[PDB]
Amino acid sequence: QVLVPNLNPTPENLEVVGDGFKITSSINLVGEEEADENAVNALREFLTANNIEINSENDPNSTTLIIGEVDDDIPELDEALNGTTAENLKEEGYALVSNDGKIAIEGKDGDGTFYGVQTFKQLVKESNIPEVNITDYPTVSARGIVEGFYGTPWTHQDRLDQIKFYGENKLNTYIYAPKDDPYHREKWREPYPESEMQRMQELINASAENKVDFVFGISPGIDIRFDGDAGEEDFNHLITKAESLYDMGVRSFAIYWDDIQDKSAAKHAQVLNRFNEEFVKAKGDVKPLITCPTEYDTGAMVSNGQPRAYTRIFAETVDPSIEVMWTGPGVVTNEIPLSDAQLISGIYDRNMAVWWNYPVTDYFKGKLALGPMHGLDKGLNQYVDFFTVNPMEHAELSKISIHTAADYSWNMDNYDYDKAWNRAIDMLYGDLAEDMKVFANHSTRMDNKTWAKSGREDAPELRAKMDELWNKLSSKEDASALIEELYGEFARMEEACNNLKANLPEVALEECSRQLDELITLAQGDKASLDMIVAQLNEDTEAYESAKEIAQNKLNTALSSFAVISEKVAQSFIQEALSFDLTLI
Amino acid sequence: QVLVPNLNPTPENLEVVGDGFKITSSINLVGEEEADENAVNALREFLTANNIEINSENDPNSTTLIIGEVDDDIPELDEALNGTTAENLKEEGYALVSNDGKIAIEGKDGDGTFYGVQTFKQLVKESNIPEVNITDYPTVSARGIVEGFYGTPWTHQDRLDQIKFYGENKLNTYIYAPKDDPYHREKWREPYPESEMQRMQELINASAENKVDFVFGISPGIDIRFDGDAGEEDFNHLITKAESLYDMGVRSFAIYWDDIQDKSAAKHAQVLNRFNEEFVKAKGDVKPLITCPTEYDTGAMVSNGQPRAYTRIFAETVDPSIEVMWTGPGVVTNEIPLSDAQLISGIYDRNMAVWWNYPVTDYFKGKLALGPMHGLDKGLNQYVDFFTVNPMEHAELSKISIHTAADYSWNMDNYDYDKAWNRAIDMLYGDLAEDMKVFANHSTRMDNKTWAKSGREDAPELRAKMDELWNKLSSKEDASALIEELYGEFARMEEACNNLKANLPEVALEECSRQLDELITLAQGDKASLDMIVAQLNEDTEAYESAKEIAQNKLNTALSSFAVISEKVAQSFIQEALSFDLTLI
Ligand SMILES: O=C(CCS)N[C@H]1c2nc(CCc3ccccc3)cn2[C@H](CO)[C@@H](O)[C@@H]1O
Ligand SMILES: O=C(CCS)N[C@H]1c2nc(CCc3ccccc3)cn2[C@H](CO)[C@@H](O)[C@@H]1O
Repeated sequence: QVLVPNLNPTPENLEVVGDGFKITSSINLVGEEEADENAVNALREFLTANNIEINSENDPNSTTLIIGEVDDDIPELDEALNGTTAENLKEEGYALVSNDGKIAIEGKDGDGTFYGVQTFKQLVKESNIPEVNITDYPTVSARGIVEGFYGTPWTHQDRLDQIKFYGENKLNTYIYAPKDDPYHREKWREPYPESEMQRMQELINASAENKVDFVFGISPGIDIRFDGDAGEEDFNHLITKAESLYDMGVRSFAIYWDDIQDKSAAKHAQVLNRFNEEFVKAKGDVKPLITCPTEYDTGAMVSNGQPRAYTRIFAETVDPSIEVMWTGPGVVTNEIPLSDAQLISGIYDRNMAVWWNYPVTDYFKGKLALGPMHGLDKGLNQYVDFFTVNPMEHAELSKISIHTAADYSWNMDNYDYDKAWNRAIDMLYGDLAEDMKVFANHSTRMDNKTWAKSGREDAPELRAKMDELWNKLSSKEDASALIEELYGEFARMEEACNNLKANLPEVALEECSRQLDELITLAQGDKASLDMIVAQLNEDTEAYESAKEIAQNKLNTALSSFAVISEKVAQSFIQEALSFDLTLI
Repeated sequence: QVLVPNLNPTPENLEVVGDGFKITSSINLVGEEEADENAVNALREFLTANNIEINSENDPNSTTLIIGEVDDDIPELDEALNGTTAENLKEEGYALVSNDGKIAIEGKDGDGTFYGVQTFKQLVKESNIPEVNITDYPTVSARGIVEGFYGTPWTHQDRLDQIKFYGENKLNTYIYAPKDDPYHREKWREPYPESEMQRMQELINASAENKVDFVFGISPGIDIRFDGDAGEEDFNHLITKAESLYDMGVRSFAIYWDDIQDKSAAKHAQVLNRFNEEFVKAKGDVKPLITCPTEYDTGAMVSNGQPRAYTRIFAETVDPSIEVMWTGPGVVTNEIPLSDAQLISGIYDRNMAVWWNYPVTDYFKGKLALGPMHGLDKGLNQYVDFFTVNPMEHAELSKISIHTAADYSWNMDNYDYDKAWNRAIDMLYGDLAEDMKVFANHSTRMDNKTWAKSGREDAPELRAKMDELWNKLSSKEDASALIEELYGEFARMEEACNNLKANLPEVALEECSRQLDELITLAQGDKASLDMIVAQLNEDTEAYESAKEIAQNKLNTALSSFAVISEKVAQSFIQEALSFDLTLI
């Protein structure tokens, strides 16, 4: 009475200074005319949605809401704040104060005020708001998503929903770069058909409405020509393509050189340099150029602590103001330790950009990647200024992990993966969060068994209970309490998935139904594996064989089926149980 | 210009002193009346079998062979030896010199002469013998096999052949202790039927002829009673059972306490101490008593560098004379480092006996264990004086592993596991050795997925090549030459197994035919995996789908089979290749 709701991202400084209060049926609004337009529209939108009416003329005992920027002439704003302010904060910073009848939102800039509104929306539950002092700002200057995967691109409606979602969670960057949009890569020289041009316009419009930088990516590297008139003809295709998007309102651009056979470092860098001179600077209001080199992970860039030839030449040729992305120690890796960022930053003598390949699943499509940002150093901001994730072709389920990315990039120093994971599912799933937690917990780790691995381990608590079972059984100690307990877990998995099948909204259900079925199967095979152990302990041959065929048939279903989940946990347990000989005397 | 053939075990000191010579069709035998009877019978058997006649009257043109102990009075021996003796060597040591038509075998004791004859037998190839100076003796004084596994016990013929094989490889210990002989454990109180006693007499006799200590094990722990009249009766049952075996010539005995629920250390030890006194000492010619405690691996014996309650009590109570067995840091474990032996040896303050659970496969019967002794500290002899291995229910194929155990325990310091394994297969398989190497190289590592793991990794060099293929393909580099090399390895795996199916003697083929077909299946799936990769590289979609279906069926077949082989190499490669998504374009 009254408690601070789940917030995402976690604000830098939040203090509870009171007991909280109810916001009236209709309110007074001060500052609308000079405040940021986007911020105001997000406020209006929320206020309409929560049945809250705006007064035509001040009343004295309605709740008052004041909104604006530090540069603005609003005396009531300086008053309602009472001490704390956004003057001392970096771009996108804001102060928010809630004190008996008065909510004050002040941004350092228009972005700031918009962000303050988002926090305000998350603060209000039931018309009740807690009494708080807040100053808030991002750790990392550029935070967001690169739609950069292989497979079916996000639908136009998907992206519009993603862009809204980025705004709500203070993500400011969306990179358009679908490997399978023909006009982005395969037919990069060719202009967009009129109908896609108009859909693009809506995206840029929606991006501006949400303080998101729409970055238009192009990948010419498969066949771009570099020398002579063909080099001239090709460079002019790049400029043409860029201009047609610039004319629609695009102010951020990327040229990418990943996943190509050509390794002409000097020529790649020189294309970038010419585009930087003839397009970026010449336009004057365009953000820094973004790129990634053909060598983009530490394994590929560095040999024996020294940069390899391509990287060396690229690093020394590419202009200082161009943003360079890299993926970490590997393309899909467990971790980015600080020493890796330090290494790559020093090779490039600039703050680096990260293209994090998680939750992307294009390389192992059967598994859903449903875990938090995991493995990333909490001091990465020392060498990184731009942090993006590559998501799954499954736009709705990608939100869980994107939600944690939003918390990690905004408030890096206090990021707790486990807490951000739980908060993400809570905020996204409502009355279904506990069940969605059970399911998603078994689907966080990605491993193609060769070059690609990343994510928190699947269901670690349950894994540790399984190990303890084998430990007890092999030590020939009583294990019946732990066995009773594992029945509980396997029955819980199955119930959770069934409830999820019955109650998930279609938008989520269409992306995960097969994996839900997989987990039910594995749970059933897990339970039967228990029956099988109990039978051996009881020396009941009949009951053993009968549980064994069930367990083996469940395992066979799970292995033959497209969906993949819980490989090292629920699936491995069946394998472990079938390989454990308790028939020894 | 000989050369020295393969020898097992590796002699302590061997030196080539010349070019070698051919032994004549007929020879002069000196010392046959005075030297060890068992050594002479072994010698006569070898001569008979290699068409070498013995002169009844001396002939200066014939090769001269001289045999005896240091304690024997023989002038020719001393003369033929010329500087080298067994005088200052330990028990079981011998000297051997072959030089200028002379071969001199001198043992330190009768056991060493026998082993001298054994080295002679390995030295002669087609009447040719290298000219050598040898002094030789074991690192460890008790070396052998404990038949102590669960499963079908070895047949009577099995055991007779093993005992001969132990003789030839200088193994001096055989512990009879099969878990599923009802009279060993299940009905340990009940006497052996007379026909089984006759079978025992032949075992005892064969052991004596081969300098092997036949050790009679009994395991009363499931239900022995300790207190009052009940315990007295059960103690006399142990005496009776041992007496009946002593009466046939058994002079070593073991009483085991493993794999039972009753953890009464003081009682177990009291039983042992009583048996040590009223039986072993009462008899004067019985070797030290052998046991294992209910806590017999370091995880079960120790907590924070200190003994657990059972172990502490057992160690304080059990007589210093008694040999105590332990299995290392776990029951089935990768290694015994020196620090483990030192720890256990300190607790019991005595040199320890080792029960090594490799090549035993009772806990994972589908896999054959065909690797060398691996993981055992080369300095173990400082705290261990007794080394035995627990073999597979498969007697014949156990020989590969046992062969390397003979070399490790006899010549510990110079033991090379790769060399010994290679030598074992060369010596045992003859013309089939190169093919058997290909197959057995895939079947060395034991792993039940949970508590039990031990042995050399399966096909290491092939594993590293597969690793390098994935490292090239995921870096989009040219991998043609390496692909080609892999096609060759896989074809070779198939060729070897097919040649083994057609030409292996039945006694070995009976034990591995399922594992032969399984490796052929995986080899074919491996090939198909390569096909699938090359199709993906060439964008040939239909050849890919065709290869995919084959790779997948071959894996499914192997996974379904009782037979297990090459989990982490040949089998894993298919899973790796199916998960490697190269259709992303
Ligand atoms: O990671 C990058 C650029 C990093 S700044 N590019 C893409 C990329 N390249 C790789 C490794 C090389 C490879 C590509 C396709 C098939 C096999 C290996 C992985 N990935 C990502 C995950 O599959 C894929 O989504 C990306 O589009
Ligand atoms: O190891 C010993 C005494 C070592 S001085 N005893 C035997 C033994 N006990 C265990 C662990 C307890 C266990 C037994 C059956 C099923 C599951 C666990 C393993 N093993 C060996 C490997 O299977 C088995 O061959 C042995 O007969």
